[PDB]
Amino acid sequence: MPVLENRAAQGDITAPGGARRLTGDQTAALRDSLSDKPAKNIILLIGDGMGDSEITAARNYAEGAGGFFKGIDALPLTGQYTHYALNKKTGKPDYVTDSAASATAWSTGVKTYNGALGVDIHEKDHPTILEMAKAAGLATGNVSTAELQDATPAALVAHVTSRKCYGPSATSEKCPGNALEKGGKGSITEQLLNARADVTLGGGAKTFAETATAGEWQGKTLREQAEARGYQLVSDAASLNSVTEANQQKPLLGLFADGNMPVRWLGPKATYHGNIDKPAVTCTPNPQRNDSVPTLAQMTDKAIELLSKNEKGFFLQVEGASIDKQDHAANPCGQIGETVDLDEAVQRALEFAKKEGNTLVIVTANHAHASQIVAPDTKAPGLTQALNTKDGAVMVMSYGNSEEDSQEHTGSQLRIAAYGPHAANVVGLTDQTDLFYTMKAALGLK
Amino acid sequence: MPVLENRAAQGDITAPGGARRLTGDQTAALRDSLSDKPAKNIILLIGDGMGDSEITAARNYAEGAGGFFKGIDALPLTGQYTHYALNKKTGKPDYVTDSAASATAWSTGVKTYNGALGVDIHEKDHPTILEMAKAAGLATGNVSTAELQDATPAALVAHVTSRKCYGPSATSEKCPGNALEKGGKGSITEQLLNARADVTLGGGAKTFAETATAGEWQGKTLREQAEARGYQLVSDAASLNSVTEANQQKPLLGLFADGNMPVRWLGPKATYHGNIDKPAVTCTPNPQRNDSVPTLAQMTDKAIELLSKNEKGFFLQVEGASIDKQDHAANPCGQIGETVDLDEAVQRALEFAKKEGNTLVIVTANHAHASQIVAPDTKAPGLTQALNTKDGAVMVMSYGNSEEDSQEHTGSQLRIAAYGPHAANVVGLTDQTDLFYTMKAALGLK
Ligand SMILES: [Zn+2]
Ligand SMILES: [Zn+2]
Repeated sequence: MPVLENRAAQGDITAPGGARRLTGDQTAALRDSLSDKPAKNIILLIGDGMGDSEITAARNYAEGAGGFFKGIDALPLTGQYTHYALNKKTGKPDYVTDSAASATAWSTGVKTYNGALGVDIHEKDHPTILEMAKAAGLATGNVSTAELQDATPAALVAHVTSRKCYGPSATSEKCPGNALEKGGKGSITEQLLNARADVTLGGGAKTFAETATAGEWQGKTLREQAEARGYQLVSDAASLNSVTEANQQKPLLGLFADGNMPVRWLGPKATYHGNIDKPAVTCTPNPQRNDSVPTLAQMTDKAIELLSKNEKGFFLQVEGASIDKQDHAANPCGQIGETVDLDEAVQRALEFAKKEGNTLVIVTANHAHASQIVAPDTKAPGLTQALNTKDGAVMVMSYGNSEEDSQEHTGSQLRIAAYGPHAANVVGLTDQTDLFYTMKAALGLK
Repeated sequence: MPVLENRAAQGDITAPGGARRLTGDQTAALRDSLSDKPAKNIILLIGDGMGDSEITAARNYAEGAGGFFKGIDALPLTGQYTHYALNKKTGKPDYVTDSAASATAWSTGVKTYNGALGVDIHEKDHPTILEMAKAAGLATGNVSTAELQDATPAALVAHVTSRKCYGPSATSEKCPGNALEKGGKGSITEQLLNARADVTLGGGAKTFAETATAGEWQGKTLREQAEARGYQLVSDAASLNSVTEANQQKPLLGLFADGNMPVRWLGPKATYHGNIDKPAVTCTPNPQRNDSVPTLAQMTDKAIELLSKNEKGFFLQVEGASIDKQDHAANPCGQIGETVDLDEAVQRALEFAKKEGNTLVIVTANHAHASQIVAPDTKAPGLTQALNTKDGAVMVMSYGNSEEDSQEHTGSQLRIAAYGPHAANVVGLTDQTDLFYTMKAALGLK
C-alpha cells in the first residue's frame, strides 16, 4: 500500500505554496491505503514520551521545520488516542498515566492503576498480546533501548503489582504476593525468562546477576538460569550479528548494557533562563554509544530477520526508550537524539512492511511528556535551552511542569499512526486499549 | 458520508475492553468517508490555541476521560499539521507562530512573519480564500467570539503590516504605509468594510466608533460608514434572529460586544501551587454571557441559514476565540468553557453537512498553547489549579511557560480533522499553508 515518500515542504518557505507538504489530492492514495485483509505480522514501535511536541521538536532540530522524518512521518493513517490510567482505590480516571499503566493498556486491553504491570485494579492478571501471539504459534520479539525490566518491555511478559519488582530481592519486599519464595510467579526478570519470547534485546543485564530465591534454579543467578534453559545470550553487536536462528528451542536474549543502553547524542541539561543566559546548543554524538553496541535500528533489523523465518508470522514490539528518560532529565539533545534513533528503526520496519505487504506497522507513544517549544525570548519559570537547528535558526525548549527535577508526563492525547492491513483502526479518536483489540483482530488472535 | 456517532468508552472503564472507543473494524467506514467530488460549501472552525492538550483537558472536565465530544471528536479523518512562522529579517523558520501569522498561512497559502496580516515577509499582499470565494460568486461568512479586528477574522479581509492596526488612529502610527490618509488601503476595520463579506458576526464594536481620517467617509464614524454603505447592523440575539436575508446588496454586520464577547464559564486564575494549596474548582456558568448575547452555536446556525440561500455555495469561517485568551490568562474554566462552546458550533456545522452532502467541515487550531494536564501531586514552578471533572475525580492543569503572566503559544504540531469532500487532504502530516490549497481546490477556486 503506498508509504508517504516525501511530505517535506516542497519549495521555498518564503514563497506562495513553497511550504506545502502536499503535491496533489490525497483521496486516491488514502483509498489505496485501506485494507481489512489479515495482518500476518505486526511491528509496534513505541516512543516513550513521544507526544506530538516531542516529534515537532526533533523534526525542527534534525530535519528543519519544513523537514520530514522518513520513518515517523511516512505513515499514512493518523489519529489521536487517549491514555488515562485508573485510580486503584476509586476506579475513577487518573488523567496522567505512568509507563506501566499505559503499557498494560495496549498489551492487555484493560486499563489499570499507575505502577501495575499486566494486572487490573483488582490485581488480576490478564494475558498480553505477546503471550497470545506465542500461544497461536506466532514468533514474538521484544526490543528496547531501556532495561528489559522497565515498564514497556516488561509489560509484554510480566504480571506484577508494582513496576519496581525487577528481580528477586525487589519482588520479595515490594511484590510479596508475586515473590517466588512466597508461591508467586516471580519477578519481572523471572517471568520474562518463563515467558520465552523468541527474540528479546535490550539492556538491564544487572538484574540477571541476582540469584533465584526458590524454584528449580534456586541459588543460580538469573543469567545461569537463562543459559540452563536454552537461551542464546548475546552481549554485543558482533555476537548479535552471528545469530542465524532464534526460536523456542533456542530463544535469543541480548543484554547489551547493565542498565539502559547509551544515549545517541549528548548535550547540557536545560537550566533556569538557559535561553536568556546561555549560548545556543548544538548536540554532539555520544563517543560512548559505541561500534560494539547495536543501535535500535540494528536490533530491529536483526529481530525482523530472525522472526520472519517463522512462516506463521510474528509480533514485534520495539521501544525507543530514552526519549522519555531524557525528557524527564530536561536534556533536549538526549531526547531529540532518541527520537532520531526511533525514526531509523521505523524506517527499517517500513521497508520490510512495504515489500512483505501483510505487515501492520504502528508508531505511537505511551503518554505525552513535558517539553514545549516556546518563543526564543521566553522568560520561563522552569528549565530552558536554546538549540541550533538544521535550519540555522534557534529553537527554545521549556520544561516547566515540575520543580522536583524530573519533568513529568502529561495527560494530552497524542498521535498514533499506522501502515498496512487494519491501519484504518487508528484514525480518528481511539483509546490506548483499542490498540490491543486492533492488534488482536488484525492478527486473527482469539 | 458517515460521521462518528459515538466513540465514547463503550463500557466499564475498569473491565477488559470496557474503555474501548471502537466497536468493530473501521476500514469500511473510512472507505465511505473518502470522496474527491467538489465541495459546494466549506465551514472552517478554528479553536484559537486549541491544540491536542486543550481538547483532552476540556473532554476530561466536561465529558469525562472516556467521554466524547459530539462535535470535535466526531470528525472521521484526522491528521497533524505544522504551523511555524518566518523570521522577517532572515526568512528562516520562527518555530512559535502568533495568531496573525498562522491565520495568514491558512487564508492566503504563504507563510509570513509574526504580526503580519494578509501580507508576506516582503509586505506584499496576497488574496485570501474569502476574497477569492467572493470573486467566484460564493457567499462568505466570518464569525468569531473575539473582536472582529483580532487576527483570525481580520486575516480573511485585511492586509496590514501589523495586527495592531485595528482602526484609523492605530493604523496611522503603527501601519503608516497602510494608513488611509497616507494613500494606503486603510485599517483592519476599514478594509473589513471594503471587503463586504455577506455575514460578519462578532465583537469589537468599540473600533467602529472611530472616525475615518480620509476618503469618501472622512469624519464619519466607521459605524456610520457601515450604515451608509448598506450594511444591516445587528447588536443582539433578537435582531440577529430577525435577519431573513444577508447578501451583497444588504450585508450583515453583527457587533455583539465592545471588545470580545463574554466567556461561557467563570473560575479563578491558576496560582503558584494552586493544586497543593487550594481546593479543587468547579467552573460556574457566567451570569453575564446573557440571553441577549448569541452563542457561537447560534451565530454559526444563523450564518449557515443565510449563506445557504446562495445557490453557488459558501465559505464560512467560525472562530472559538477565548480558548486562547483564557489559556493566556491561565484560567482553566474560561479555556474549557470556550472549547465546549466551539464543540456546539461544530455540532451545528456537522448536522448541516450531513444532510447537505457536499460540505467540507474542517476543525483545527491556529497554534498550540501552554496548558498541560499534570499529575494531582505536581509541585510545579508555574501556575496550577485542580479541577473537579465530570468523572468526580481531580484533574490538575499547569501553565508553566512564562513568568510574564500571559502563558504563551507553543510550537507543537496539532490535530486537524475534517468531514466531507476532499477531507482526505488533512490526513497524515500536512502544513497550515496546505489548508489554503485544500480549500481552494475543494471549492474549485482559481
Ligand atoms: Zn516517563
Ligand atoms: Zn494567543
